[PDB]
This record gives sequence, structure tokens and C-alpha cells, in this order.
Amino acid sequence: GSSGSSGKPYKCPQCSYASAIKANLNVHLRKHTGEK
Ligand SMILES: [Zn+2]
Repeated sequence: GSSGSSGKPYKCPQCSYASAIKANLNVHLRKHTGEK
């Protein structure tokens, strides 16, 4: 079942978001833990 994007080591605990840099992921979450 085609799903998620494999590659980068750092993966998001929420979505299938993966990044090569840690700091990058950190900011990515800043949005996950926030909504209107
Ligand atoms: Zn995410």
C-alpha cells in the first residue's frame, strides 16, 4: 500500500514527514501542536 515517504532518518511522530536535519523536524512540529 503506497504510503509514507522513506529516505530521511528523522521522521515525524505525527505524519510521514521526514527530514535530513533534526532542527528542521523540530519546526515542523511547531505546526502540528497548533491549530485554529
Ligand atoms: Zn508531521
